[PDB]
Amino acid sequence: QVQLQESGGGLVQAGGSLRLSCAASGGTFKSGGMAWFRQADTNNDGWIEGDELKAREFAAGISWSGGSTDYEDSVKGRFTISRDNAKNTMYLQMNSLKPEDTAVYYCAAARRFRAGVVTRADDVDYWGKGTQVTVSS
Ligand SMILES: [Tb+3]
Repeated sequence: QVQLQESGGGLVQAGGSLRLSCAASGGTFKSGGMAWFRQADTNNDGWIEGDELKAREFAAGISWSGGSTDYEDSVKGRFTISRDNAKNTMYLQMNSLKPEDTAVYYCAAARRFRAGVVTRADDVDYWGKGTQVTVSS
């Protein structure tokens, strides 16, 4: 019954910014954390193609209180995660967007995660369907 609904993806010029949101419904979030994952460019060519649409990598994560965060190294100083516990919503502020930030971004919930910031896709219970971030040069 838990549902995660992302918004905020769009078409933006490189160097621009987007703010993603994830609204959680269908349960209580008083534990664990949530995270943003994105499609993984598993063959390291600079593009998502073929079956990489199903691959996932961690971007940013936050404990349920907002008290703890972590980030993939290559988004540090550019992206900021935050959460409004009273509204059960999580945000990703994406500044200084780069072309290779282009991907679907997925909201992920891990209410039972004991170290606050979930980083592995297998530890996630619930996934949103994503929002597509498209960065143009
Ligand atoms: Tb690729």
